[PDB]
Amino acid sequence: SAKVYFHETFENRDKWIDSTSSGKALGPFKIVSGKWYGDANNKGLQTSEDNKFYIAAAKLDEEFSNKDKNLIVQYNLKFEQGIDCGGGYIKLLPKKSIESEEKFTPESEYNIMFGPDVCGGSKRTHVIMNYKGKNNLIRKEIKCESDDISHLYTLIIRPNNTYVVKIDGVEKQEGKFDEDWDMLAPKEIDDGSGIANPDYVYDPELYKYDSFAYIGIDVWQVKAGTIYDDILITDDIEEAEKEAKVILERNAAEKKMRDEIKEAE
Amino acid sequence: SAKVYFHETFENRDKWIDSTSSGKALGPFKIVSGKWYGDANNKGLQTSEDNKFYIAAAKLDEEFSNKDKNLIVQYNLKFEQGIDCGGGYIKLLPKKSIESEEKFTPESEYNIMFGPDVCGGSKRTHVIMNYKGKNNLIRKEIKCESDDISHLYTLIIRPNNTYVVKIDGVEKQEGKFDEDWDMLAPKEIDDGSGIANPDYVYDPELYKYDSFAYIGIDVWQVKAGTIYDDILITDDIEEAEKEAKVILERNAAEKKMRDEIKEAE
Ligand SMILES: [Ca+2]
Ligand SMILES: [Ca+2]
Ligand SMILES: [Cl-]
Ligand SMILES: [Cl-]
Repeated sequence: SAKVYFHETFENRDKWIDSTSSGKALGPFKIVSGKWYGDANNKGLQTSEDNKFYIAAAKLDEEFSNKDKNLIVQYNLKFEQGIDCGGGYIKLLPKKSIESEEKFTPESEYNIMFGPDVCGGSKRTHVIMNYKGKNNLIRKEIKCESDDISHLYTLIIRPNNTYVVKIDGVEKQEGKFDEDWDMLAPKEIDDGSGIANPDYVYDPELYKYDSFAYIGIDVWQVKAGTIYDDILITDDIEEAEKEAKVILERNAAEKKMRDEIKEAE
Repeated sequence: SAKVYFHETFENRDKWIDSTSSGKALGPFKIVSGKWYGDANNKGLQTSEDNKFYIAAAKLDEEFSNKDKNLIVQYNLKFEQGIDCGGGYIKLLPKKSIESEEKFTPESEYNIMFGPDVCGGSKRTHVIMNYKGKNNLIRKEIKCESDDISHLYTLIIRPNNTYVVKIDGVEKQEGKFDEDWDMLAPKEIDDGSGIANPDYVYDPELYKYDSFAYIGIDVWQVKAGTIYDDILITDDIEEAEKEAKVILERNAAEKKMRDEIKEAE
């Protein structure tokens, strides 16, 4: 029944290859239990060195397309350090984008970039959708969390051509891809065009991507310490909302350990 | 006292020159009373032919800077035709970018693009801010009216680095340039970057423009018939709300005349 295309728990970091094709100046990930957590046997991937880029990619369990199917993207992310400026997002890439993991690059083509990103007064949850060569921003602010405990970001994409974004299981945006992005106005940014243009024609498949093949992380960090806890990708709505209560139960536990180290101070 | 840099009432259209430099097929503007109106002596600028572009520009009474200064743009716009797809908006341009009005084009550099824009399910009020050579979208949806009577779009930009948007005098958005735009991540749309990057630094003057000189209209119309009624630009908030209240009765009258024509149908 349910198909899970990916579920990383970071017991290890074996599927994840650091880019050897960026021009950086990259930092190292470490698999670390965290200063506080809901399960001592559990485990996550952490950026470990300040003011550096972090770029790594991993192949998914199976190449797939979400055409005429659901798709849920859902991963748990912790800004343990008290983030000041740094990304916590992920990208998902088609097979055609990268000949293999080490060649993943910021300029690498992605289908979707999703997740928290914090710098100064900007705290938002990306939902960038790639369409016909352009990356399109969500058009609809979705703030992201900024404290030091893990939160669960969920993206939900139905073939109805609509989406849903939840954080910690509570829906925070819902709308239809043609109404909430300007994907069908490609020259609005560069060419001073409006949304109303010729070539604005409704696309039943703004939700569809032919190929999902890699997941990738490419964040800048000034204060390192961001931790990717768990990552899940699947086509089954109940399966994703079956694994989340596990994770949010453990984040609750994580919170109670959290506040006891802050009175040890 | 109050400085009014521009107040067009469209008794005529003389100050407005149709672009001879866009590469596009233009339609003709006509000065019209409208199918319904609040004063038969007042006219507006109307797009008159389906599936054409409408591109013209006009010089303001004075070149100015809003540095250390308030600034309000407030114009009345009516989609009398029952719009399906069309702008909408206006642009404000510095004294460069165009040697004179006829050379205005969508690709011309502008300071601000503001106003309604409707196409299919996309109905929003633009507040595009030009920064660093790139046009930045407001990142926070602001819906726009889409019926067939006139509505008064008002944007005010204070040297505090904040804005607000009203429609028919009712404030519908409020915020700070550094939080509700992503102006300080110019390479996020292209380049596949995040907001958090090494070149994010706060700018107190995201509100300031060295040169305000031209105003322009360059909208696409599927169903033509949009009327630009009145345009006001000024550095004084009172006087802007003073001139607002006259225009908003004229819309009330325009409103009573309208439901009075469709009871005949
Ligand atoms: Ca885990
Ligand atoms: Ca008028
Ligand atoms: Cl986004
Ligand atoms: Cl906008």
